[PDB]
Amino acid sequence: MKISDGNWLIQPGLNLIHPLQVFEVEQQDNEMVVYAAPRDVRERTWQLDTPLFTLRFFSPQEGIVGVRIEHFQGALNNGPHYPLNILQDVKVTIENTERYAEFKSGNLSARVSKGEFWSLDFLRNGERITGSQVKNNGYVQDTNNQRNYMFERLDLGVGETVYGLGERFTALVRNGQTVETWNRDGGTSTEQAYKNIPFYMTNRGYGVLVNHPQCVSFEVGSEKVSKVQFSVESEYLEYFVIDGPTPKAVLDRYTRFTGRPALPPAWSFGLWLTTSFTTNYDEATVNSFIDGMAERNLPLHVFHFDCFWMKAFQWCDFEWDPLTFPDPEGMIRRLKAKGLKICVWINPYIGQKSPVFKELQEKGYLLKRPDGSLWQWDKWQPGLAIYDFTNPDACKWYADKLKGLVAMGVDCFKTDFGERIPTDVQWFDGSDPQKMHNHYAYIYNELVWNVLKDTVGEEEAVLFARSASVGAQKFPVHWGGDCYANYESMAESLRGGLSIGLSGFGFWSHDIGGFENTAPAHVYKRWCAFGLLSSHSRLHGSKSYRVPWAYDDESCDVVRFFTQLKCRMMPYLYREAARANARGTPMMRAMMMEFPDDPACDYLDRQYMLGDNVMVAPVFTEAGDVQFYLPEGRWTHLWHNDELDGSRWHKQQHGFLSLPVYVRDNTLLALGNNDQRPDYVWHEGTAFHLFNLQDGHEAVCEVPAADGSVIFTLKAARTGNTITVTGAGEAKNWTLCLRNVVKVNGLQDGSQAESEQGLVVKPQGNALTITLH
Amino acid sequence: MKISDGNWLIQPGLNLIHPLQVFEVEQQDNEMVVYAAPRDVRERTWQLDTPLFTLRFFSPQEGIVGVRIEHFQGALNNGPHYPLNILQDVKVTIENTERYAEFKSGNLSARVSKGEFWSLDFLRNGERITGSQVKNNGYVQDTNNQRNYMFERLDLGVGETVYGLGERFTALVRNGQTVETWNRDGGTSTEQAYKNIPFYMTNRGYGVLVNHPQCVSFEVGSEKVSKVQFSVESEYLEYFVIDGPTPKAVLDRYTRFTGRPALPPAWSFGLWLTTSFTTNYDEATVNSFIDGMAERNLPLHVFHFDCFWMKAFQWCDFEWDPLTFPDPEGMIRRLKAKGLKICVWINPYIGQKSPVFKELQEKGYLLKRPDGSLWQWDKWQPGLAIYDFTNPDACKWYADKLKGLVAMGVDCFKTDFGERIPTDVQWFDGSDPQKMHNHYAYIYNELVWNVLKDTVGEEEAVLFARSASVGAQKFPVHWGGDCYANYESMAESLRGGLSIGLSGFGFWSHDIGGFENTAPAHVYKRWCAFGLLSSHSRLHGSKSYRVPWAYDDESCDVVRFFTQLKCRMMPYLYREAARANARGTPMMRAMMMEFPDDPACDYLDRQYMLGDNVMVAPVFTEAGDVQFYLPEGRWTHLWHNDELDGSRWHKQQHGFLSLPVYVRDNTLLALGNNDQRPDYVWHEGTAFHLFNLQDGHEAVCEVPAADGSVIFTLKAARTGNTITVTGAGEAKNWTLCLRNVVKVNGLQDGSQAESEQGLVVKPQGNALTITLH
Amino acid sequence: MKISDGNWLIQPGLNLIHPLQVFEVEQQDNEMVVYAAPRDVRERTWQLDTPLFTLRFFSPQEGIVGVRIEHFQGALNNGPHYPLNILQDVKVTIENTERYAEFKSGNLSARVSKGEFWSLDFLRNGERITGSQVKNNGYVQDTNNQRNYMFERLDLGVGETVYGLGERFTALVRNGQTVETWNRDGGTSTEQAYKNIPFYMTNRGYGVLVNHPQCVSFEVGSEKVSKVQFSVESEYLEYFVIDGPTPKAVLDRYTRFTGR
Ligand SMILES: *[C@@H]1O[C@H](F)[C@@H](O)[C@H](O)[C@H]1O
Repeated sequence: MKISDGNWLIQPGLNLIHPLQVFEVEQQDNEMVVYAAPRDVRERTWQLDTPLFTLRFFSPQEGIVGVRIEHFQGALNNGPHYPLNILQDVKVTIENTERYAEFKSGNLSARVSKGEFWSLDFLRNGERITGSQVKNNGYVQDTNNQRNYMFERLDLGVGETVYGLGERFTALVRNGQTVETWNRDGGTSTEQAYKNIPFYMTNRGYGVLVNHPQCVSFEVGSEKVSKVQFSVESEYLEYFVIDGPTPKAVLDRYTRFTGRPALPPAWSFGLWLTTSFTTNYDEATVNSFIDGMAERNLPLHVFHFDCFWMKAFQWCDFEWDPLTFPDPEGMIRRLKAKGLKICVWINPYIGQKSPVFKELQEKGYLLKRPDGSLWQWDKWQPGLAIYDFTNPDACKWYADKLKGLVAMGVDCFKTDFGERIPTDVQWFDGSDPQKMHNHYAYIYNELVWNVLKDTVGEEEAVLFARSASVGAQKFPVHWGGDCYANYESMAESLRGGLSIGLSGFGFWSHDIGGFENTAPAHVYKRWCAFGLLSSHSRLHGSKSYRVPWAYDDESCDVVRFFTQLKCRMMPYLYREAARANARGTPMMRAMMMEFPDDPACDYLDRQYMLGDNVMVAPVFTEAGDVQFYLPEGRWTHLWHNDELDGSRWHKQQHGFLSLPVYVRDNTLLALGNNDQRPDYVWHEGTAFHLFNLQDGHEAVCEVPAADGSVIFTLKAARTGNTITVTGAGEAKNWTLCLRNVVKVNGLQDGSQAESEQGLVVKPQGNALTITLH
Repeated sequence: MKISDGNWLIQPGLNLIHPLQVFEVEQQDNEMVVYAAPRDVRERTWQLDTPLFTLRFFSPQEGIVGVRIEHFQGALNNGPHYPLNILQDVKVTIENTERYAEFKSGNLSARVSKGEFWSLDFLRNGERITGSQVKNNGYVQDTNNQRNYMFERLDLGVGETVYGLGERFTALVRNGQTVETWNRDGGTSTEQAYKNIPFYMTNRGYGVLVNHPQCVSFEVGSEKVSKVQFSVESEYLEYFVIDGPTPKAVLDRYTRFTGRPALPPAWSFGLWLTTSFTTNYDEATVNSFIDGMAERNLPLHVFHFDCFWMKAFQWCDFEWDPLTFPDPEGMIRRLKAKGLKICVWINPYIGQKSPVFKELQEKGYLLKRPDGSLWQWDKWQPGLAIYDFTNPDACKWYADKLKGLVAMGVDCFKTDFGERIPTDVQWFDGSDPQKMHNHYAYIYNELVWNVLKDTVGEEEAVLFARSASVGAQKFPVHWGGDCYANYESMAESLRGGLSIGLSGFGFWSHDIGGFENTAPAHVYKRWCAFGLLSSHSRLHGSKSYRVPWAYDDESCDVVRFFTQLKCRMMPYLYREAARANARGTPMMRAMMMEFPDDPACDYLDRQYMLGDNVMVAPVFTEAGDVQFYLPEGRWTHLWHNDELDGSRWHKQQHGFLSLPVYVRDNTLLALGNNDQRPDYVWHEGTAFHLFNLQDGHEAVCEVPAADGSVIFTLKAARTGNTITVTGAGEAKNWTLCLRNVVKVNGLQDGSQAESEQGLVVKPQGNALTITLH
Repeated sequence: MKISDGNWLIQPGLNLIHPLQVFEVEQQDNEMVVYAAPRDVRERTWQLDTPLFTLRFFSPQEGIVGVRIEHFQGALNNGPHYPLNILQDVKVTIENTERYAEFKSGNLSARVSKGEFWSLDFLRNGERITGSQVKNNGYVQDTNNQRNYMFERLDLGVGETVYGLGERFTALVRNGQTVETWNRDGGTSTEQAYKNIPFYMTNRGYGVLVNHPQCVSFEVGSEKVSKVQFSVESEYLEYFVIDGPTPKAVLDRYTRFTGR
């Protein structure tokens, strides 16, 4: 929202008042309160007839500093409120002195300057990482529309860049843009988003969550170029500064605070296939696709039934279209017998044509307007109504239907929609419509998740969700929505995936091949590599099927190659997934996140890091040309084994069976002995691979159990020409390949054997040391 | 302006119609007219009751394709219109086939697809650099405000970045932001700008000029992330695609098309001096100020009389304050004799308090509202009126006043202000107020410029302009405006300077230390280096007294050091300036411009190239820490002589007398034998410096004459271990230094001598040849 | 109420949507439901993001066919309602073929044409006495006052004359006049009336009652010269076609239906 009109003026009709001077500092328990006047009040003749801002500083978690700035406390302030994890006994330090008032949690502190020259500085071990200058926060009275806002402007230093604010499709670095945290169904090609999160972080080691579920309006370097301005229509503004000093540290605190990404079941990492959106389909169609996959040796693990599994115009009354699917449970058991997992489409709305509608209306389970009538419109479905999830009985009714599908063999759900929630309505529990808009995504997803958690069990729960709100990262794997089948759209989609990881979400997916339009073969090919090298992979389309043979023969080879490669990577991949669930580190990571101190990584959005050790750069050209940057070190292509010197840009050309996939040096990777499924005993038959272990370093590898815990650890430290190898845990018949190492000098406790990738060592007893030539 | 509401909807109240099918193509001389319908009109029954767009393709210059799409031609469409150089005899090819219609100029062509699939594509030798997809242009009928717009959306490909749109201070790469081309006096810390230009260019080698003086609203990847949208309130939209393929080539065509940067006289390159804004002074005060500089051996060449050479509140009636300056011409001619040039402040407004105000009013030389009363207000001045430059007699009155000053000894003027032009007025010539807003800046500066042309001569002409419009780049050296005294603001300022060069402007100046605020010594020192390593530099402010030693003695050395340096660099500097004049290549170049193929240079804004051969990276920290990227090659620090390897980022620490100033390998640089003044016989005593001439390469150095032409060329070609040195033209007592070259095997036609920077050779026979060791 | 602006245009600020194609027919006991889309929805790609009308045919009395066209069913729709005599056991015939969907009570039937050419027809012994042509019924969304209406236009043949609509003092034959069924105290010399009845009959032996107590706006050959148009501010429209074949027979049924 524009407040200023250039450096010298203010927008017409706005009256601003700012806290310009500290009047009094009070300590209440472990919280610090600061009273600030809009003017000089050192004279008692001025200590009256004036507004007074109440700034409260507190800490909900170590390293997190909460700032609450209030105007009037008499406001109603109804919920819902974000699902924050708030501790009341965090150890903090409050020092109120002559010149300053400082609140401190861990290494992060908020310091207010007393005296004439007001100032609010956020410090990390004494140094200022950001803050608010005088007159850059306060209250706004909009005379034009009778609305009142609170606002803040946190500084940005030279070269400081901003990231996050949910899954957004605009340029990766927020600087220069306006963003409104407001869930909208606007595709993947605009400034709109299905997943808004009022949280941002910078390449300076800290982030900030503006604690308001209603629309927050950010001007990221868009009004005042060197600052991040945010405003909300409220009588108070509350935000949390979250300390790093690294992007992963920020996310770790952020997710501990708002919610840890759950760990999805191993099978969910397999290949997903869909009937597609408005294409035709019945059981025969299903089996045709499945037999088609098996026939061409294309591993497939999850099959998804989209919208038309239900009668048109009756969408989400949960009843199978009898004409297209005469025997639902029969058809599902046969697919499962094949070792496949099943997911069906659902959403939180309901068309009037459904016979269930009248029942729901009679019971008051649908969202009503103030006058008591039903809220309805004709978008998506004719006479569409919304399930009122603030209504206990409506929740149970919805959930009972979902349990009916599960008891039928269904293993998970695709939670589509949930963003276009109206405000001209009256919720059953009286919540504030402006806050229910964004938060609805959370309530919807939380409801479905718990049905899974109470049936299939939490270990087995996973969803495919299109919308979200703070805290929704707890119900894993969200997908980038409705993209188009072209390179530009594939790129924009990658920016969104990267962005959402920068917002606390650990698992992301996208429609391989694009949703709208039918992609030419080469595009489909490139997208397939990108898709399989993502935490979650799904072949899904709008008006055309996504089966590889719908494009060409080589497409089938591309799909098989990458699907196999992914299943062979699960020992590594599933460990990087346990990290998302432990520290909120997302599987797909922006380069700036993994290499925070490298200045060349700031604007990189066409490449990413998949887990801690491998850099993947999708190809966005027909010819196969691709440019990517590599951080310091000597990287090694994952299967071509060629090497590249880091800390510079590289240009290559790859055919459809390749793309840059480079492994960091000093890495010990664990590849599995199964390229047909993602879920299998990873610590048996394991094949370790050591990449450029330097003199003086130690590469560590942890192999996980199906539950994510480390069942076996393997370390390789190199002192001189001697590299010692030790393992701890449970592992059977494993191997250790010294990448690009032709011959060895000696080998204690182990038999060796050449390989095209390098010497392969077999462990004999305990010591398995090797001497380099 | 927001047109769409996400991928699937349109903004409420907006009715859209687009050209969706070609109906007929026609050729009229060297122009192609395409009639497009908003629907299928193949049947005669639908060839009625429907709108019909008329698209016209033409070419004003080789390589430039103009596109004019219009709805109703009945509108008034009054001037002013940009000062475009339009040729009517440009060789073009027009092809009208069954499948396509194509218009071509140079290697660029416009192609419209006939049939069911409408498509507008711009091609460079058959390859698509950009275009407009079906429904991404057309007419907008705003039902909410009765306003009608025309809009276009030109595609951006993967990794494509946009630059330009005037002197702006937001992030350098426009992707993700919206910009309105409307002059405003909004300072240098926000999205507003004093100098707006509806011209942008990309890293794909092409640019586009939206030919509308009124306000053009750009959504650069902000509405449709993969497209640059632009709209204007009009019944027609006309834009020009300008071909490169390199950034420098686009600017070459753009400046040939809208105007070439004039070549500023050599003296204007010296250090400019101004005694703040609010200082109290008279003649004795001025001299005692100049002497202070001379007394500390701080060379000065231009002195600027700001605001107060006139009586307060009477600003710009051209009357010297009678009390403060009893004898104007006497003081100027005395200052002149001290080896100085005189510049004075002026602006296009006039205060009520001035005696002249009534005269102008009774003569009708001031801007009037429709009712005939004078337009007035109280910002900056009380009852401030505006000179009506569309009035032939008012222009003459103002012009004569300037000639009066010039005849008094004034050499140049600072044309301040000119941005806040009201639209609820009625110009003398009846121009369209909406278009006069931006164009006023052009008229204003053009009038002034021509006064100098007609008095001191075109070669002596120069200004310090704050506002600008398309075509204003012909009135050289535009000034960066009022900037704050901190590092973030020093950076915002560099971004603006880079941006203006990327908009057709060849010369940019800024104030050392800033305008507002009180800057700490270190900030002042860092800015001094950055300011002298610019095309035009000025010591100035607004509050503090303009004395370097008021800070500390170091501030004085810094100013002396970099002022001497710039003067020595004039043989190199004035040559590059001739380039701005001939090819529209700016002296201060963004990296992306000099190294268009290096993917590491896309987002670099904290460094720049000063001329073809030298990279300067200002220091933005107190401690002196600085990180900068170096392109391919072995770079050498201009005076520290140290070397660095390219294609990578470097971290260094510098004291106040230094900063990263690196010279390119394979470069022959010419240094002057005078470090006191900028204007001197550069081709005498010249000091050439050869930097890492590689085997099989050649280094050329063109030493310019006063008028900018090359008076002496020196080439050094290396064949093996034999570098041949040949010269052509007029030169005397010159020398050649082999940087980092101590011992050399042999030498022909010349003697040698050792140096700290490397061997120094002296010619005699020109058959001068060196043979390495 | 004026909906059209001549044959070719629509009144400003009005957005219309009409049932143009049958999408599904369903018999519910002695009642027939017809779902019609406002556009071609034969392809699954168009079976979303579109309004959908629900027409229900029924019979409260022998020889009377009730027609209820609905948009949103979420409206409050509070009482009171007319004192209608509604029987639940009227003997009717419902035949849903591939070409038509027909509901019959007594010698009167309502027939909807499936396929590309939508048409709602009322037949007496298989012959057309009146009916609604494509785009002559539907929903009106008034943007000028944010009000929404449902409307219908029942055909009038050559020489067909309309009567009734209460105790009115204008020309006996309604053809050519607009009449609002809203009780007013306006004397006996104007278009106003003390006793308004949203019931009309013709010299063709059939009558129709618009089942709406609120104000019903009738344009009897005043907007569309060959049709009797009636609109009401509601999310649903419900009228009853009453078979004669003689005026006295129509009244017999009408009074047996509303009161003797
Ligand atoms: C929700 O809408 C459609 F139903 C589905 O096909 C799509 O993948 C998702 O965006």
